[PDB]
Amino acid sequence: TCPFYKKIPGTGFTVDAFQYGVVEGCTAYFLTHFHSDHYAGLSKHFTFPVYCSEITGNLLKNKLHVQEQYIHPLPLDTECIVNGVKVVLLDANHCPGAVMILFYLPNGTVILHTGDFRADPSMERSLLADQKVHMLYLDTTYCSPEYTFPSQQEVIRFAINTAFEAVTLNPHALVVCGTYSIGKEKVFLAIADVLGSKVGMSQEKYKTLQCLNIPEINSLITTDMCSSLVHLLPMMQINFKGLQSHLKKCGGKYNQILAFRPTGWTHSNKFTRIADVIPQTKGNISIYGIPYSEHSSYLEMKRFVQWLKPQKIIPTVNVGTWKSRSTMEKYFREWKLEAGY
Ligand code: NI
Repeated sequence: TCPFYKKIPGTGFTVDAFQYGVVEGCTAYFLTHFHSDHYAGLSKHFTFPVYCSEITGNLLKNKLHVQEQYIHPLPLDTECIVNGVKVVLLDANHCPGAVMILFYLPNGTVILHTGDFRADPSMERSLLADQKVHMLYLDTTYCSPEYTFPSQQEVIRFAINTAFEAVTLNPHALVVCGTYSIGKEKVFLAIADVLGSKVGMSQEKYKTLQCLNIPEINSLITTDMCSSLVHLLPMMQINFKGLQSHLKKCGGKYNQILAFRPTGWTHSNKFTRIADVIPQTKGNISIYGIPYSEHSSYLEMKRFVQWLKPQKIIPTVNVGTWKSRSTMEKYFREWKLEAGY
C-alpha cells in the first residue's frame, strides 16, 4: 500500500506514488523527476492529472507515451494554484528536470518535499528564504558522516585533464562513459568538448537527451558512432569483457580504451582524495570509478537543514530498516541541539 511519507496531509496529493494503483483520495499525482524508482507505474494508460516540470513532461510524452491531456507542466520559481492549493517548484540540483515542491496548506502549514536533491548554499536565496517551513520530506540517501565527496567541479576537472592527457599521448585511444538513467551529463559532455568530438550513442539514449532542453545539444551529441571518439554505453557494459567486445566492433580504428563509471559513493572516499584516484587496468583497457554525486553529502544535508530549521523531518530514503531509521533520527536531534531550534 502507499506509504505515509508519499502523502501530503490536508491535501488530496501524492508525490512519486505511481506504483500502488488508484490511491484512494488522490486528486493530483506529482512527479519530482524522471528516475525509474520514482515514475514506476506510469504509461499511456494513465488517466489522472500528473504535475511536474517541463523537462519531466517532455520525457513522459516521448519515452513513456503518456497522453498530453494528463501532463500538467509547471514553470519553476512561480506561485501556481493546483486543486485549490498554492504550490511552487524549485530546482533540486539533481538530474535534468528534477524539482523540490513547496506546498502552502489552507491551514497555514508550509511543507517542503525535496524529491531527490543535492543541497547547495544557492538554495538559501531562492523563494525558500521568504517564509518559514514547518515540515521537511527529506532525501536522506547519504545521511551518515562517512559520506564525503568532492564538488562536482573538482570531479569534472579530474575527468577532463585525464582524458585530454590520454588522447594527446595516444590519438588512437577511445573514451567510453557509462550511463543507465538521465543525470551526470556534464561527465561525457565536458570530456567531448575538450577533445573536439561529439558524443556517440544509441538511438534510444539520443532520443532521451533530446528531451532535456540543453542549449546547443545538436552541436554536442550524435548517433554516428564512426564520427565520434567519446562513446556512451550502458553502465552494465563498463567492465573488461564488455569493453574488449566494444573495441572489436570499432574495426581497428582504436587500440586502447579509457572508460569512466560515475558511481555515487564508493569507500575509496573514506581514505582517498580525488587527486589520488587510479584506474583498474587489464591490457589496453583502463576503467576509472569517479565519485560524481547528484545527492547531498552528509555535510551539505546538515547545512541545509540547520539553515531551514524545520519543526518536523520525514525521511524518504533508507526508511526500510529500524537501525537506519533510528540512526537518522539521532542525527536530526544532534543538528537541532547544535543550532538551537
Ligand atoms: Ni533520483
